[PDB]
Amino acid sequence: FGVKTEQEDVLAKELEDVNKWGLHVFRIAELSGNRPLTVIMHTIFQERDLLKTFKIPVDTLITYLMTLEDHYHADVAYHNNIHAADVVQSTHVLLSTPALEAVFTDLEILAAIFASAIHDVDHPGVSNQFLINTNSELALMYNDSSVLENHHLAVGFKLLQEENCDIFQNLTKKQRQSLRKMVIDIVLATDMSKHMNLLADLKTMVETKKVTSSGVLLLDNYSDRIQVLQNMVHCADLSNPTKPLQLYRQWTDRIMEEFFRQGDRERERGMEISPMCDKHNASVEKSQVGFIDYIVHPLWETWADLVHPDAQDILDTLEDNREWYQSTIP
Ligand SMILES: COc1ccc([C@@H]2CNC(=O)C2)cc1OC1CCCC1
Ligand SMILES: [Mg+2]
Ligand SMILES: [Zn+2]
Repeated sequence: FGVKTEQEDVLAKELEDVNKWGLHVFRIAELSGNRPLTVIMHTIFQERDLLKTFKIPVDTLITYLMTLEDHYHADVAYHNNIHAADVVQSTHVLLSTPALEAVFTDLEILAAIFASAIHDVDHPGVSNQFLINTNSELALMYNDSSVLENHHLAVGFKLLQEENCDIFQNLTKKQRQSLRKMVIDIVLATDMSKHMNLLADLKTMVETKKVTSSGVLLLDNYSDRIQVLQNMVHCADLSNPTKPLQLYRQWTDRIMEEFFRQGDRERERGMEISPMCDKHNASVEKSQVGFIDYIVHPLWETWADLVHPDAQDILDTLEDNREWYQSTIP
């Protein structure tokens, strides 16, 4: 035909919000036939001219993206392809913040976006500790240390070896070694066990923050550049409470479903039920308020400082949503 179907047109129209915080990611998931990660990644790669810059064949990119997306679990309520697509898209927006204009190279941009896409791939919907406590083969392989995060990376990279999936086939060895290091550094930093140190270092950078004559941040060395990228993607991963409440609440429903399911498995097995995984002793609203007060607000406040005043609306929304959950505590 050569013209879009009406569903494809409606999808294209939704994708016009790809550069906006609060993209209707769940509608995109539905409209795309459960291919939000593929369609959002493809849109972002085109928008950023990544295919031309890195000589990525388009069929190779689509094959890889579908393969990656296929290895997110459809039965996992939160850590699935919709979450991945959300984190990609959120990272995409954070990358284009005025305070960061012309700071990152195309390869660093590629790293952050690719890292976002793969960062939860093959997540079983249970915690590292559950995998450790059950003596899972995964935990055995990874010595109980960032078990899932190591796995997400290993899977993300391994899938490049499937038929016509090597999207990095035209990168030089130098580009590939650099890209790989950055991707690993970013995804391993998504382990919540690393949050406090990641935030401490972000704070230290905001303390010593330097800005150019152009007004954007100055990042001289790899340590500062990767730290900002790690924190950016970590912010994207922890961005749900900063979204419009209609979106945020769907994420809360999902994380609670995933948590309660793990709790049910723990109970079944006679294991102690992990924090916030007990459907019979839950405080969904109190827990979101605590999540925000102790983890998300501290991070986003510091990010908002780093990129002042770019993230002011995101922070305002976070505080509005915090107050809404607070107001709903029974
Ligand atoms: C929308 O809420 C939440 C969204 C995301 C996360 C985790 C952050 N990183 C992950 O991999 C999942 C926790 C949430 O809420 C917590 C408080 C109550 C249950 C867990
Ligand atoms: Mg994760
Ligand atoms: Zn995630």
